Amino acid sequence: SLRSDLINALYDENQKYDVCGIISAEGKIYPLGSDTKVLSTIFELFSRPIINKIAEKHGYIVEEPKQQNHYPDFTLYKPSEPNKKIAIDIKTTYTNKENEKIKFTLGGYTSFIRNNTKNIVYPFDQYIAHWIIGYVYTRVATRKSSLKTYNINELNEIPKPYKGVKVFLQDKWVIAGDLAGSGNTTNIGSIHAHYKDFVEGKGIFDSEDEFLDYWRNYERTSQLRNDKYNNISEYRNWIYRGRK
Amino acid sequence: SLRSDLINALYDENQKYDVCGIISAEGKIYPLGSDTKVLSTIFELFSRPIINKIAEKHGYIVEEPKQQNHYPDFTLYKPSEPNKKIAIDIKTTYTNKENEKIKFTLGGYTSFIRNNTKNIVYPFDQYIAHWIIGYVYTRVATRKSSLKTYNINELNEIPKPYKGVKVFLQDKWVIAGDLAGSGNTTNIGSIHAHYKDFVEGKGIFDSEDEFLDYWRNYERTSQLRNDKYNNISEYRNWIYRGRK
DNA sequence: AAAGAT
DNA sequence: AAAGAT
DNA sequence: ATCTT
DNA sequence: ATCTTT
Ligand SMILES: [Lu+3]
Ligand SMILES: [Lu+3]
Ligand SMILES: [Lu+3]
Ligand SMILES: [Lu+3]
Ligand code: NA
Ligand code: NA
Ligand code: NA
Ligand code: NA
Repeated sequence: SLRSDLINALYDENQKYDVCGIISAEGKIYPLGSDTKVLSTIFELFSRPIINKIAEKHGYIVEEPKQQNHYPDFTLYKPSEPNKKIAIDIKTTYTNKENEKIKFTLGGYTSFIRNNTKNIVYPFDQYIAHWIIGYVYTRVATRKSSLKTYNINELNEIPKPYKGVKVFLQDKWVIAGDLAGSGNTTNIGSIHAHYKDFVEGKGIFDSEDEFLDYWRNYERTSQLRNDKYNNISEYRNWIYRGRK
Repeated sequence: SLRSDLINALYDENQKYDVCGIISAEGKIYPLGSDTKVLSTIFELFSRPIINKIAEKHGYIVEEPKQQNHYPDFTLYKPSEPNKKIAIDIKTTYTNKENEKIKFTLGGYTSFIRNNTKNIVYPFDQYIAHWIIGYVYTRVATRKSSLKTYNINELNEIPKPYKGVKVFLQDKWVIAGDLAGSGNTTNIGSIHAHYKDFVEGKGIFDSEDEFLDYWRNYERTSQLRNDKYNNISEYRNWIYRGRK
């Protein structure tokens, strides 16, 4: 399928290619820094041509948002199935050592998920799947050799700001957690877990509907979540009692 | 001076080189997107070797943050005078057409300006200068960006995600405005003006004392602000009333 | 402009 | 974690 | 768009 | 870090 080929292609591109700098038209190379502002951006750009190649092979069109305030990174659809669009967002986080627990911020809980046309490229009800492409890297300290420019003959000498990048493709609902990933920007938190649990989809929600209902009714502050629900056990109790 | 050499060197590097891609150790190149998320990252990496070069010509150590949500991007200081540090932060915005007005977000008003050690690499009182390197790019209307990869001999084929770019170096206070640059993330708004106003330093504040005190005592919302001040004239009136 | 999206 | 930093 | 104690 | 929308 689209999905299985996508993951295989991402997995393979990650294994074979190590991003190492920004190149100019004139050939001068600027090294990367070792923070997530840099790498998230690099990992998205890395993923774009792979996503397009595989979508194209399976007859899907690809659209990126036209404005910067819109989910998702990529909308995939067949002309024949305009109400089965697939949303793909690329998310990145890091570890300080391999096999530590990780978490992602999975986007707002107050935009498209509570209002079908808010901050989203197409109406939310035209997507039948929402996939996360998750990148995890081990952070590496900045050496002095990062502070210089390089030439193309030097490509393999450029120090890389990461070790052991790993990638996964999983449904948003499946890796979603029950605690906010950010406060003042109201983001859904993923599970906090090892990489494999993301791959295998060892999440907390039982269905995509539960995921949606949890995040559609999650209050913004502890203050408010104290008398309603703060986590999944509490939400199940709130549901049991009649949503009160 | 350090300042004058750095601005010359930034003007020159910007004239000479046009970043166009992410390159891998193995020689494959991934194209850039044309939004500010991509470009602000790229412009910061682009400025990094130049900053280090010029700082080294003047005897200044450069440090970047270890923590990822600490200001500033670059900390300069001679080791003999550690209490005379210089903060350099890189900011990016876009225009549609050349020589419309632009504005930047210039960082938090509720962090280190109100608490000497919060979200800052060194305590705020050890810095004697706060410089903004501003990048303004003209957005290139190909929002059907390029969705293939290139080899080192096709560098010339790689679409660039800007129509032009200009750069300035100015003190933060000088270009600071009186209106928040963002809401939930509580940023200082720059002036809303043409690029030459930023280069020429045509601001609104009478002094860096005025700028600091203004942003130190600015309230977070309209309702709160409406009893205090919403702009620089009301701030001056607030000053006349006894800071009340 | 102010507030809340990415 | 929550809340508020970049 | 993600990070921080 | 910055955008777009009230
Ligand atoms: Lu994205
Ligand atoms: Lu920066
Ligand atoms: Lu930075
Ligand atoms: Lu910055
Ligand atoms: Na790799
Ligand atoms: Na949000
Ligand atoms: Na250039
Ligand atoms: Na802030």
